[PDB]
Amino acid sequence: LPVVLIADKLAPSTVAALGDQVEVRWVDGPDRDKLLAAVPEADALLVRSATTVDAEVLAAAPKLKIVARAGVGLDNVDVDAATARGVLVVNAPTSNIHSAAEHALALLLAASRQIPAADASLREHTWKRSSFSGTEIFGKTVGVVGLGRIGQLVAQRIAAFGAYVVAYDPYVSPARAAQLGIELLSLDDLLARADFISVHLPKTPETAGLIDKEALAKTKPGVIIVNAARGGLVDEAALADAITGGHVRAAGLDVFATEPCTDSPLFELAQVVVTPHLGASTAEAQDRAGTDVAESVRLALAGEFVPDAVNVGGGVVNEEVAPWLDLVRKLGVLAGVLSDELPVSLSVQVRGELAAEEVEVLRLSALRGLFSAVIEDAVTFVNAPALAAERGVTAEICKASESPNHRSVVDVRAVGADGSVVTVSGTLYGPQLSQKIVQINGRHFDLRAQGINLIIHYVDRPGALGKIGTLLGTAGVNIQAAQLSEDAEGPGATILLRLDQDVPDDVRTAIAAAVDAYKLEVVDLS
Amino acid sequence: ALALLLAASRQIPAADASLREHTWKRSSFSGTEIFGKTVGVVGLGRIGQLVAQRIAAFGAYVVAYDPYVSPARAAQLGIELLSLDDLLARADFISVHLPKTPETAG
Amino acid sequence: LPVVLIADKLAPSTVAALGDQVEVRWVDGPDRDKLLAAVPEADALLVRSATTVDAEVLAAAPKLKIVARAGVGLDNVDVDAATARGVLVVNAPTSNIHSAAEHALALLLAASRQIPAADASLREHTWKRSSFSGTEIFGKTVGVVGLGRIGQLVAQRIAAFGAYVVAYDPYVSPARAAQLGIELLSLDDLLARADFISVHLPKTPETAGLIDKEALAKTKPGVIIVNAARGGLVDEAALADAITGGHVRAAGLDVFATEPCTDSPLFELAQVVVTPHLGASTAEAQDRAGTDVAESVRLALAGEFVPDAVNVGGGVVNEEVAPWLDLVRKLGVLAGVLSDELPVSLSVQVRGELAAEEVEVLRLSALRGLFSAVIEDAVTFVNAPALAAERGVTAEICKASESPNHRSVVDVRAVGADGSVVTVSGTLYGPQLSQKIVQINGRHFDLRAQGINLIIHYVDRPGALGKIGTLLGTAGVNIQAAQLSEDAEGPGATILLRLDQDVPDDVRTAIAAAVDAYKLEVVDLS
Amino acid sequence: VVNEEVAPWLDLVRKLGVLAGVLSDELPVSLSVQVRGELAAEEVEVLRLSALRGLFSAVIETFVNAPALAAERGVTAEICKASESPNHRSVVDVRAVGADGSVVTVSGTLYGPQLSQKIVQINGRHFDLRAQGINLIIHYVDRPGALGKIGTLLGTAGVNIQAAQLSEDAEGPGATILLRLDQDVPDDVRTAIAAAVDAYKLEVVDLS
Repeated sequence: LPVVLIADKLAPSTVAALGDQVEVRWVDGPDRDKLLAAVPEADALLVRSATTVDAEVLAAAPKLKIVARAGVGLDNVDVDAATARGVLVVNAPTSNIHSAAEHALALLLAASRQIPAADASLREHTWKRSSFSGTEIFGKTVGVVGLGRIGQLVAQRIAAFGAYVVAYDPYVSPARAAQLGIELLSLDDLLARADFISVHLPKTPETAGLIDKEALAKTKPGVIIVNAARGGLVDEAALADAITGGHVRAAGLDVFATEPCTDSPLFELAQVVVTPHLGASTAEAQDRAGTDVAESVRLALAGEFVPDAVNVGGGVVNEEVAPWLDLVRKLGVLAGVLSDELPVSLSVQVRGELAAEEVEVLRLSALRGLFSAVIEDAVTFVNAPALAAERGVTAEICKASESPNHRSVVDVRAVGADGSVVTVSGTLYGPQLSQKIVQINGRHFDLRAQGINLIIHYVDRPGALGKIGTLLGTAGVNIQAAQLSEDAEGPGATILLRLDQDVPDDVRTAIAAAVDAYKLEVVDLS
Repeated sequence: ALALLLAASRQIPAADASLREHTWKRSSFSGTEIFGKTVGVVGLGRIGQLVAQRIAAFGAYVVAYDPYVSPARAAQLGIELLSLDDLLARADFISVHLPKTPETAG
Repeated sequence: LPVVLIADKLAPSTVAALGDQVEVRWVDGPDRDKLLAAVPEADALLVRSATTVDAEVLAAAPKLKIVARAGVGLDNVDVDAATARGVLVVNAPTSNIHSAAEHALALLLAASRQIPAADASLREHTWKRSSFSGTEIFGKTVGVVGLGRIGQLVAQRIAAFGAYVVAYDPYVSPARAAQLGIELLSLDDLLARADFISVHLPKTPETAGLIDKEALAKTKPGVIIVNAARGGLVDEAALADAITGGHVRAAGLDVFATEPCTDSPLFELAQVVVTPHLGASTAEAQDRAGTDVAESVRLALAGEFVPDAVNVGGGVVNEEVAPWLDLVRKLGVLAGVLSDELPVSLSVQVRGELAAEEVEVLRLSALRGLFSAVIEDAVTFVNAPALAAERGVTAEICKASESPNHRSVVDVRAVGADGSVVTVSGTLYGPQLSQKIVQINGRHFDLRAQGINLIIHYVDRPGALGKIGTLLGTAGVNIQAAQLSEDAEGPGATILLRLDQDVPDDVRTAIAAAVDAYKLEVVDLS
Repeated sequence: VVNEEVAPWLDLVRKLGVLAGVLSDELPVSLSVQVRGELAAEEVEVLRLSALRGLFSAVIETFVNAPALAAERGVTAEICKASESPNHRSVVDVRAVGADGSVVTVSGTLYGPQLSQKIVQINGRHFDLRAQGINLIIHYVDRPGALGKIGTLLGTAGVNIQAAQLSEDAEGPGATILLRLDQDVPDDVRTAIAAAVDAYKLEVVDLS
């Protein structure tokens, strides 16, 4: 009878979802000696955040099948390690959404009404009612930056206050927004137009420090801004500058560029409400984490599908199909990048020898690629059913016996809402099974799918390759591989380069001007 | 009203103060989710009805006590009318307001 | 133990899907005396096409729950009668698709290669090999008119011959086409561009006689055309004219404007292959019809959902929600008509008192509305799950306690792929519960949702109402009700009229010119 | 009877031989043609002749004079057929060894409806270029500016590039490059290019 080791503060009621087919025991997880002694006969490991599920732990745990995190975060878990030992990692990704949206709302009201200061004022014994002045919400515009689950929640709640909602999110399809009854804007237009901004981005180099000194300066004077989402999404220093200057009326942070956080100058400003990362401190949110994580462990031990799965592990993937996960992920990205807007759907097409395999994971990989920009690292799998409902993009697979050129090739067709298609293809071959991008939109070639790749679609005149190469040489950037050809027909040609580092902004720009680029992108294929 | 209901539910002022004092007392707070919970509104003047409508969007059920309110209006507001007794038994939150008849209130 | 009366030639194996929870008996259906005697204790009635399930039959059958048709057609069934007696009608809508696509293909090849004539030639004992000349398919363009299931099937098959496929179908979303790897064209562009045309439209006044003398004249000389779909989709006389003139090379009809068909002049032309409605004459297609219809009867007797359902019956619908089916159907249409293109999704919104009801059927009604143009009559319900997969449009419901003005109102938001929204609202009120359209795109009013309604969106100058009214008066057409107002802002205003008959084409045109219409539509709301 | 499945390969393999030659600095002492993949099932001896054929067109000012022409210059041909191809469904490898011992390999394939002859390997670097038009190959020192200078000089000569692909080498401090030009390179430009990137080797050959 399977053993489930619970190594963090999780109530047995909280995990009654593990039927009576399992023997459930507890251990004091943050006690290394005890934990290590306990894990050896665990089929399953539930943890919260106090326990660190380490390289050492997993090696101590040779019978392990599922390490489950009752929570959203993964920082206390070394997934890559679990992946390499065949151990399925899972979490509770949607267990905190309600508590966190509610907190965003709390912070928003608390800040517009100077609550803790008022409350503090009666705590000192003074009637300073005349000094306060709050901001009314009815009829105001609210800008939601990032329209994932929590942002869509906050959007429903705030809307019922009679606010207008607008959002910025290049990773929600326009139709999906419109269904939510939300107007999609460039982050420029939101900034200008919102009276309230609540931010709801994951943390990704794409994202960190979005709302900088330069962004705050486009915001409506009188803005109230709220970040209950991540780390340093809104620049603490530039915020302090704007509060003080009065340009922004108030703020509410739940999260800090670096926590534990004790010494910010934000704690000296009054008009800024702050709380020590409370968004998910709710008995309801912790129980949900547990009950969810229980259910996943159940599915996982019945050998059923595990949609909350973070990675791959156990025979859930053939050795022959395994190496294609990463590459298809890469096509996904690329197809994302080469698209004008966000595709309404991915059509993963698998041809040649590979078509004999179970290749349904590869559809998950493509999506995981396409959405790299709003997905945090450790996550490798994601919920397709959930993704569709939330953002409104889907994916499907099609197998085909014949592969025209290579023995096996995977083609990713990003389809645009308007009927247009971008296609990107890769294969693997050779004793090393290296990843090669072998087609982009009718253009065949062979490039290692690795490193920093620059892609340009410019005007085909003599010496454009010159201009591009020579500009790069001046930036002191080496080219590892390059490829160009035709455009279907017309003006325009298409180049792709592996470089040894990023192209800095002014340089990136100079190139667009020198070949008169239509489009110019830079993508990290690692 | 909604502001105070959330401040009280997430302990905002106590929390904020912890930081003011330069302590990381994250581990000291534990709040209450509104979602799926039942909210008692006592008294249904325009404000109480507005509050009923703002809370329903948090996904809470709203019951309320107010014997002079148009029952129609209450069902349009998504509200289940109750006796003050039953509301008191079933409420996870309660927000009290001027009733429809000013000072039928006790 | 439930009784299932099988009144047509259907094998017991063919219906083994009805578990052993039922007592199954047969009757000679086309024998009225026998049938009528048999039906009284039937809980269920399976028929094929020989039996006519009549007003008389249903009244003879007071215990009846499901009349099931092993087939696609319904002409042998009076649904409206079954609807009014609470008896659920069902069919096998997708049982013939493979046999019918294959037949289309058969006809296409048979005709391009003059097969029956060749075969006929060896039957007379002559080696007339030198006289024949067939048409090769590889590299040719094939135009598929109507991209429903069968058309998408034919499209996959023909594509594997190395043909290019293009299609005309304003009721498949552009993204859906592109996923199928098909280029969507105006029927004008298809006509010009196709070397082969196979047609795949249902029969609807929208549709009957599409390919007329005028259409055939835009087709590529050398076209081969194939109609295996419906009745008279391609005009028999105009086809005969073009075959003879040589402009079209060959044809293949499986179906006839009026069948039984014995005397067409098409039977005198050689280059036209003809067969007596064989598309579904396949033992595989009949067994499928049966096995499908069995399964529906099973679900229906377990009181489970019945997706193949053609109508409503049994407590599957509250009396209070019942009268809203038709009206919401009407919004669906309207929302279709007022949209620039085909919506990617319908957002049915139900507000006020009605929000207390089970209103999931209303989502089905909206879709049934939107697709009226490609749906045959008797069908009232349709498969939403199937609709989405096929055409790529979805629908959802949202309930809301409050209705701003009326006590109950339903709003249908057609959302465009590009994020734009058309909204059309109706209610019912009064002792008669008459259907009223009460909002279109921010404009509130009160119009009976019945009759022939003309809608114009023209330029707002003085006397435009004059021009419109006076033009109509000259066409001798009476106006029963009218409504106009503002456009959001800008130039343009919007009028809606109930008329006692159609606006003929030249007149319809004259109006557009006189108010300088942007858009002008005419819709039958019955 | 040359088999319908093999016929399209003749011209391509001829091309492979023009490449193997123009690329060896010394005239070669052996030429080795290796068919791998589905083609191996066919009788491909006539491919050897094609290879030898290009190879001698590209060095000496028919299909039966060739084998005897070769022996008169010490060049020995060999051909190989193996079912295993590790990437393409079919691929032919032409291989020329020099007196000293230095190796050159070039590979082609056909695929698609228009079975287009593509070049695919040059010394263990992978490419997918149409084996047609005037191509310029360069083996040079891999450093920043290299690509810049090649382009700038070509541009400056009014020479337009149709397609091109370059890759850094397996282990050397060098890199390779293949460009399709719309016209030939005057000799001086060839030399100016060579000097500029420290070309170990430069060549222009015309794959009509």
